[PDB]
Amino acid sequence: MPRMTAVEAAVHVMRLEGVDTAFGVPGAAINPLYAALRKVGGVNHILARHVEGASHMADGYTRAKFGNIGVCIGTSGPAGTDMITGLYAAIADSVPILCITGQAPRARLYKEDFQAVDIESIAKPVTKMAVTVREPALVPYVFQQAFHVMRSGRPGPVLIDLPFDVQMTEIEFDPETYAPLPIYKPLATRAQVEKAMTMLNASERPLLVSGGGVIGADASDLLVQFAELTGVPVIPTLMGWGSIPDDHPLMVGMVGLQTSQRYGNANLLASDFVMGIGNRWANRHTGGLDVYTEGRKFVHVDIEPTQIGRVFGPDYAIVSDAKAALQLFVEVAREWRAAGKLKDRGEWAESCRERKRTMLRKTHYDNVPIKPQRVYEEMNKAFGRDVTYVTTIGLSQIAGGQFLHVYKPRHWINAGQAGPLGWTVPAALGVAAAKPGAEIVALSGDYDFQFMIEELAVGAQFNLPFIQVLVNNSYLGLIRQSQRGFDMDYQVQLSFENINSPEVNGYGVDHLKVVEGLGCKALRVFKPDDILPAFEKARDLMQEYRVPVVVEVILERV
Amino acid sequence: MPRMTAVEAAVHVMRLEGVDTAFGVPGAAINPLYAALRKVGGVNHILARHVEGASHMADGYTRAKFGNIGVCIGTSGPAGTDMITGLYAAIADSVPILCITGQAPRARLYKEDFQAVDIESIAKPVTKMAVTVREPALVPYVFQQAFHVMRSGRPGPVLIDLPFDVQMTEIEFDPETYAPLPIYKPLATRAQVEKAMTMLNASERPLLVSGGGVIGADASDLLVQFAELTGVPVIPTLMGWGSIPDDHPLMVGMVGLQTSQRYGNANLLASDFVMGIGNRWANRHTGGLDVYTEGRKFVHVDIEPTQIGRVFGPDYAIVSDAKAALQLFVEVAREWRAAGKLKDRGEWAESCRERKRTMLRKTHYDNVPIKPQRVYEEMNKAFGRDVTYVTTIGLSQIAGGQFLHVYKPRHWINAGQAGPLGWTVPAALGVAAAKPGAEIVALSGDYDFQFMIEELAVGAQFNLPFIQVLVNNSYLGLIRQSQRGFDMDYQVQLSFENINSPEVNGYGVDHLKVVEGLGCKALRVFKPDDILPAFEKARDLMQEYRVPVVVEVILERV
Repeated sequence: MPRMTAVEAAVHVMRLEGVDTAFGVPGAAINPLYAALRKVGGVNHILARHVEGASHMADGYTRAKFGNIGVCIGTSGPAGTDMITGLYAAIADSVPILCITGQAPRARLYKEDFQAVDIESIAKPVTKMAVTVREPALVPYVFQQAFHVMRSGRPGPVLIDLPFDVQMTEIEFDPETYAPLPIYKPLATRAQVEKAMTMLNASERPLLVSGGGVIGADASDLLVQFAELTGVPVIPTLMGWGSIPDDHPLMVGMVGLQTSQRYGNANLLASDFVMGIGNRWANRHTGGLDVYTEGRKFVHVDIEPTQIGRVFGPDYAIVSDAKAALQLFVEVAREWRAAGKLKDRGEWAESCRERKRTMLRKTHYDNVPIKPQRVYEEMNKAFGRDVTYVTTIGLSQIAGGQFLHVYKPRHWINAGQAGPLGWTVPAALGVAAAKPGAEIVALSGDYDFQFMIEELAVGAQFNLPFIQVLVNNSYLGLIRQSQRGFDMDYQVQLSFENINSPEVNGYGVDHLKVVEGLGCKALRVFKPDDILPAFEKARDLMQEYRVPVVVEVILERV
Repeated sequence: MPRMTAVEAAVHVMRLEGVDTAFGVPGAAINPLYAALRKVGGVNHILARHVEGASHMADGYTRAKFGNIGVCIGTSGPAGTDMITGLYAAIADSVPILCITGQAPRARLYKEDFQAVDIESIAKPVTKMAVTVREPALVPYVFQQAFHVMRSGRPGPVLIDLPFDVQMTEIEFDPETYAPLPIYKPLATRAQVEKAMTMLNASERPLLVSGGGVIGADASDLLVQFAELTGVPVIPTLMGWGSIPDDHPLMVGMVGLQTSQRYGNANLLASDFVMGIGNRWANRHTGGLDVYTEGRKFVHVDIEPTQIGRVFGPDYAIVSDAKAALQLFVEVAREWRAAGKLKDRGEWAESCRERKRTMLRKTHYDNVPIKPQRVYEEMNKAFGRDVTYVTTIGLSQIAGGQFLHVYKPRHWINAGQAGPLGWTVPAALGVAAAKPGAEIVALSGDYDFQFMIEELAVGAQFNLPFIQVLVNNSYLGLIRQSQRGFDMDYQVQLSFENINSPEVNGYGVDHLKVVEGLGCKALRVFKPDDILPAFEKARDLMQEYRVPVVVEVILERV
């Protein structure tokens, strides 16, 4: 029957819930939680160089491994508003992170105090729960509920706001009998799976769409089991990328976009049947255009067919966690296999492989200045199958062409729905914190890279190596300095004459100098044949010093 | 699979969730739902004479039987804002009701227009979920989610807002494979029950407090088993009243006030240990007072101790549904009994019975004008153990007083925490709709009776008999000197000279004429010895005409 501060009890709860890592910016209002972290022990703290960096580190830490929940800590007032963008990026992708903010003492709550904010109302639209805890005895139970809410239903983030006086009040709490709350998920029934199987087996050219919910539910193995058991080819979404390996025979391409003109990935338009699991349907240009068809039936299996239904009504829908569903689809599909009821898909699957091997654009460009396509081709050569990519690039290409490849679930780590500029660097650091020794490769243009550039120092302080591929299209951009159209274009672009450069230039920021001052290593590449050797030198430097290594590739565009 | 309208699919989901009754006020924007009720059938509609009455009817219908969920239906605009008080009264007592409103078409939805309101924002504070459905294909799934949310966790109300064009739209839906979502509840562990059992057995003068969550979880039988097995006396709260029968040897009083200042329940002040199950401890105004003392240990078992634990923190808490917890407590108490380790409480139980026996007011009033205490004494003689009482009266006594008795769970139907004036009449009508043939007795003063007086016509139209005990303290009239300080007091009281009366009077409203116009039966009582015969004639009139019968008792005050 120990007595302890509410914040010490909060730390016991987090540890009992499996937290051993947190990212944060300390401050006075949240100091009792840090003292409790020191007293209880067992949580490694990684200090961020911006509160938004801590929230994106938490996001990347969650995404790196099923069951992880990144924790993000900040002080009263502006720290909490600094978290809103990271909570939004996470909730938009159904990613849980736990944010904790300090707060002004309770009597000072309803006045506009020195660094006191109504973080509850601001963060409510971007969290599953956001609460200021006004009763000290309730703090452990708010944290316990937080973990239930983050894991249950559609996963998503939570914010807990802690008044300074609440944190230090002594309370009773008993870690030895604490237990986590049960997790809630909707579950598919056998009758629902049997009906979907009847529509699947009735079809001539079935396809499986594998979205982020398959990965979110840790169901990629069952998704591939089901695809192989039925012989049905799979088309991942961007958030589903890597739920089946790109070189798997049943992996027959990616949904390059949704309803954008005549862009077609060939395998979709051939199909008479599409079963989506855990997938969104990206927006239609405000109305039915392409994938929707009277001749193509659609089945949708999702944790919330309570929100995603933008095909204007699937032919059949199942409300289910993707793993619980897929466990049943595999069990039923075996029963149809043993009975000889499954149709043979060998011919249609081989046709899907043919269109995939033909939809190939050449990208071995020798051009100087370097073309972006050459960079991705060299990245595929340089890094192994186990590389984990981190980026917010939603525009890999307009429609069709060489890009990257993904072979394992959660090796494509991308804030697809929100994806702010600056997400990538702190997110890649969170991935490195979750997977020590793993090979992590971020990809950004210079604007994205600059937003949160200072977070590179976090990887130098805590030895969190990863490789940053930095594609810079502002480096060549000519400062024409004739006032016709240049003076107006100058105001909406990144190039300027850097006066610290040896020679006349329009480079803008010297990223190599910035990265070096932040404690990291950097290389610059001007010719396409130097890209791959620079990537290899980056891996060696990374292994040697265990700090981030930036490879800046000089691009043609601006 | 045939297509159906979204609102037709909503009726199929409601029937499949067990709805066969709805209360409502028809209108243009909600009319397609009414057409869907007709075509699908199986749902009996009771028309209310005010939208607020429909919501209190649904409330009473929910409270009458475990598993019921009253449905309240209204049209666009002001009909939605009329539901807020009934939504509030239900959520405050953890009662689910489902409110359904029609809404303006999506084409002019976000813009304000005729009979259109942002009911989503207004109702969010008084619901677990409030949602305008903008996609017709999602309508069945929003209702499926609403039943999950209403039953899960801490139970509570949900509002669903349906634009007119959304209700009309054809969608695909399959009733044959529909299944309800799993219900989420927190669950006590054995180790937590063993530690609580340890604190209980360590004490010498234990008490159980049985609150509304015992009844809401359908756990009164388990609560009685546990008290009988351990020998521990029980003190129900007002919301817990009837979870143990009032004549049970272990029922040793109710909580007389959250803080009866010093006075209090004598058994509570004597106790050294209190275990609350499903109860709320209040703070009458954050009062530092006698409920808690350093020697009295408190254990709290509740579905929601993520917001409750007001005795400045219980010595130990368990987050659990009351039924799941009590099932475990009984099994652990059996093991402790079999091991010979359970303390004998019979001497402690007996002196709690002596104190209960002695702290009664043995007052039988002959007074004319009638005393309210005499009315309660006669209700106790008129009605048997199976009577169901419905009221918001709350303050039966300032500490302990002559009042009613309850013997069965859900035979005390009371909106305690937030009972508005006018709740009682529509709530009793909903109780009557839930339990045809049952004897239902409401109790109200004249102010409360007047708010929703027109709802009595609902009981005449659909033959929903119940007896209304109406205690009228405005009938006698005037105070003080004539036309002096009475002129100010006149403005804040209910008496006036009714000019339609044969004689000089200050009667105010003639409730008998009003009740007669509304199609119901009424009787008036002036002398105490006529109260019981009036109740018995009311029972006969109710059985003969099967419409509400009002017994108006003329009291002393004004």
